[PDB]
Amino acid sequence: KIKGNVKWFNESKGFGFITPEDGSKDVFVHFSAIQTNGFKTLAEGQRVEFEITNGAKGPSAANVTAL
Amino acid sequence: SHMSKIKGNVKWFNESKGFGFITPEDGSKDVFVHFSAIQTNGFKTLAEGQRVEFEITNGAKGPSAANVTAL
Repeated sequence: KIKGNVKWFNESKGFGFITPEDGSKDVFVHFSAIQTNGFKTLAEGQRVEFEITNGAKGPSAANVTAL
Repeated sequence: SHMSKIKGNVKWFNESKGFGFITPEDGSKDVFVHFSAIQTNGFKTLAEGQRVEFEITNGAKGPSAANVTAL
């Protein structure tokens, strides 16, 4: 439900961060959130849409889809 | 890989959860830092804007900090 860009992602460890478009704080994303359709990874800079959930790492991204 | 440590300023750091990002001095992309990389004695944390010295691992894709010391 909100839009952002992948700031940083590590493939093997299975996590990264997304910068929301509204300029609010970066949110954690786990590979299990990535809706695909192949490699569960995200490229630095990629535009995504996601929902915020309250997880072990604080505000986190759920249901992450490519834009 | 790197000739030496480099310097930077902490971009943001969640002091309770123990992770954040460092902006390197050299203009390259922000580097992820977890509390376990912090060398400081005691409760391991960083403050936003804090000056640090550190090593980088994984530079091109998902770079992470190692050996982080407060300047």
